[PDB]
Amino acid sequence: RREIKIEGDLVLGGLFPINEKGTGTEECGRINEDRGIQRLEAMLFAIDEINKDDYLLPGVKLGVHILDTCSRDTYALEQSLEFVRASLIPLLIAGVIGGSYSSVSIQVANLLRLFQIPQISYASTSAKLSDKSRYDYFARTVPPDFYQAKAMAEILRFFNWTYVSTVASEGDYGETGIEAFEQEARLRNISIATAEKVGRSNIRKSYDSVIRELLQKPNARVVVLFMRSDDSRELIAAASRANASFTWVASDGWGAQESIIKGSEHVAYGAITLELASQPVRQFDRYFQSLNPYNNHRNPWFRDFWEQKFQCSLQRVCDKHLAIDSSNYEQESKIMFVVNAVYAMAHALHKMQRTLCPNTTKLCDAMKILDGKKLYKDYLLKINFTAPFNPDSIVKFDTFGDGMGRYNVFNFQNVGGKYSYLKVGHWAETLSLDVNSIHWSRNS
Amino acid sequence: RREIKIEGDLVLGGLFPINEKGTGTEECGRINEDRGIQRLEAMLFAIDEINKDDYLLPGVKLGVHILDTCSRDTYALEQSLEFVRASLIPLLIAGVIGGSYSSVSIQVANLLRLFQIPQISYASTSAKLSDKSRYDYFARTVPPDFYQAKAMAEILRFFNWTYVSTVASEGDYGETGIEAFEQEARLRNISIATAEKVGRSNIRKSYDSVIRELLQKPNARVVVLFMRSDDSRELIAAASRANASFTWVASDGWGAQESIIKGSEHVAYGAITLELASQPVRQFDRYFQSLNPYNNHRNPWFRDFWEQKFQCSLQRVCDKHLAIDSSNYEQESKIMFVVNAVYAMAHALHKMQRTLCPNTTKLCDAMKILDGKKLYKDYLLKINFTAPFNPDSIVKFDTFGDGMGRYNVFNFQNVGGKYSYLKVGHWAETLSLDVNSIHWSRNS
Ligand SMILES: N[C@@H](CCC(=O)O)C(=O)O
Ligand SMILES: N[C@@H](CCC(=O)O)C(=O)O
Repeated sequence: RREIKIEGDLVLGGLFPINEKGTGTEECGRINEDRGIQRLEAMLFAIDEINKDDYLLPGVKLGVHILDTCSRDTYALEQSLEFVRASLIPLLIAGVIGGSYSSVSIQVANLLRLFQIPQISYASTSAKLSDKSRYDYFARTVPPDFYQAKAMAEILRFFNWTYVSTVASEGDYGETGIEAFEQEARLRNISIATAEKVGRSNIRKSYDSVIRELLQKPNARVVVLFMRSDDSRELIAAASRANASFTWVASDGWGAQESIIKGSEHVAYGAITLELASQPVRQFDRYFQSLNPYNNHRNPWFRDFWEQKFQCSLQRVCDKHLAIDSSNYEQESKIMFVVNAVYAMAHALHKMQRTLCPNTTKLCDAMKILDGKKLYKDYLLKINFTAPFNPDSIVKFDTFGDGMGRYNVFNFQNVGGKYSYLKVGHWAETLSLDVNSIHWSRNS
Repeated sequence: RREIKIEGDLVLGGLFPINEKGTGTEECGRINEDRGIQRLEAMLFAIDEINKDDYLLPGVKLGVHILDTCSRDTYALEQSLEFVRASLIPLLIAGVIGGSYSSVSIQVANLLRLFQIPQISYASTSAKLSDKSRYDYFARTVPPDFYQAKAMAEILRFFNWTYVSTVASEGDYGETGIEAFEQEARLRNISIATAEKVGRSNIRKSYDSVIRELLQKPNARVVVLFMRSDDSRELIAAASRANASFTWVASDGWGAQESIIKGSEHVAYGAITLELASQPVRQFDRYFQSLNPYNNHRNPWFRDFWEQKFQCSLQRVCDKHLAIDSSNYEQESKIMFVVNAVYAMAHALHKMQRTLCPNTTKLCDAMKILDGKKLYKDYLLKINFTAPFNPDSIVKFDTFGDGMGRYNVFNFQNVGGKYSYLKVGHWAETLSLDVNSIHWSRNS
């Protein structure tokens, strides 16, 4: 068990899938390098920047309480109890940043609403979370999957992919995502050959059995995926084992992640993926690349990350001059949303501070007893330009506390020796794509 | 807001859907007469009987803390906080009886496992709840829907109903129930014409739109339903509005309930339903029929129940001689499971009492600090003959804390002037049915 507790005048809770789900029985597995560690560090980086900002919360130091979810909603609920213990060692929590997986964000939201704690997700896209009658303290820097499903149905309609197979991860992301896709597909006269579900529970079929079901309909060469990152790897690995070749059309769960395709680049060649439209935070790259196990002792998972990333041991022995750089690192696509989520919470607290304490820069008596209801409704639904790092760059929430439906379309290609994801299109309300730039496995 | 707090040496928590979900926005609606009030009263009756029993917990008085779930998992979580407050006015809770809907039992279980509180459901049939790695403190007097789905697929296979439509309630009961059915159907060469989902969330279609989808496949005259009681009424009402005629094959969600069919008996004629194999508790009938608003003041919802049931007001004025009797009352099918769940908890506590306090009948020092882990694992998985009321009548749990897969098959018929559900078959591991006794709408 591990955590990050940095004391401050106001403390922000944080939830990241630092570790994957453990195999068989174990709660926690391997370190999730890109969607775990990087995202965690993007929150720490944003907190550091805000604490250096003389225009945003001067006189109010932001502390943190960051916990691992181990990519499980059950594990995340146990961890989330620590954020509410001080309302029932435990510190008071102003707001919560996370989680990543929609199921954990849902579980956490069910608990947090009972303590009027505002919650901002930087990656949870389930349309379920747009229900304000149920998730009254929830907001997100990301859009609902109502739009991603539409974007995917429009891609198939554009290429006349009228007879397709679907595979979905069981849970809050995959099931509602594919249900939304199936409605949009039907409105566009797109038929579904087979609809498979994957996941761990006793009711699911094997990944090899799912691949066998996909090959049983050779007519459907395009497979639409609304799946989790961990489930996506298992499916590809299964496709690779039986040398199954399909044109994968995948949601943000896969996105532009190299971890899903490393080792099985052949079986995933020509894949079309979506990811939320984002731009890299250049200052984060500088910050992340400067981290090493000798200077980073506030992150208790950093040593495990380092040993996994570089295939090492401390006390092959880890070389002292090992460094995170452009040769072994790429900024995770949703980092922009993590920084924006921390900044959204900061801007809402600054505005409440300037309203309730006009006489000081400090946490006045009128603000010591924080009103989560008012913080959420009267402040958090605000407006700001993307955090002192950016060249619609405004951070805001709609009536439902959601971000804007903007996606980038990617194609898994070879470029020039190196396998990568090339941006080949965009979706904002309509689909735009550069068809000539796409490589489909073998030509077409 | 209302509750039942009866102080005792050991207190049992209780969760019942006393009220339906409220329309539009309101949390609570009409009183749920049969699956709400009757079930609540069956727990109170069992507690009264145990407190009169000189062989089961003599010297240990059983108190209660019974709350309304308003047929919502969100509402049930808020109410369940009251059971754990005394571990964080609030009383200590030995075990929890409920809930009814699988989604509420799931939400409650997520919370209770964190406080090592044993939970026994008398009606939650979701196969999800058999996962002991996730629901480690959960047991139930009822079986998982792995069996009901099989029982339903075997009924269709028996009648050569090879091209059917399905309708499922969104949520933990309907979705996994129909997913299990779809696997069993496929193993029996049964094809699914259309698969509709119903429910309240923003993603679901109208009940009228679902009926329109069913009529669009006239070939599929048999419609399989894995749906909640409240959703079942809405679907029938919709079928009745457009005079849609189908052969309904429904899960226990519909069961042998008259409330689902009252007013729309014509559209549901010839329906085949399943319900868990049970026998009425004769002593409960005596107890329930003796209740009136002048003697029942421990139940704060009884006055609302009385006014709804009899179309009354207190201070048409309610006639003082109004009585619950065989002319206006029938024992709810799952009452046996409520009494057994209370008795299961009592027998586990008695056995722990006799093990830790052999010297007394009282709650000794070695038992004042209750160990929920040991209570669940070492005692609750026990053996007893159905509570001093019965003519396999044993109350026990399998390795997964589940009851036995035994179902009764019913047919909605006219009998002789009166519309009712006639038992026409049974499923225990194989299907047995009396085909000649079945009335299908118009002859066949
Ligand atoms: N959008 C995903 C999570 C995104 C991510 O981890 O990159 C979900 O709804 O679970
Ligand atoms: N078996 C149903 C509830 C049973 C009932 O209320 O009669 C469920 O899984 O939700």
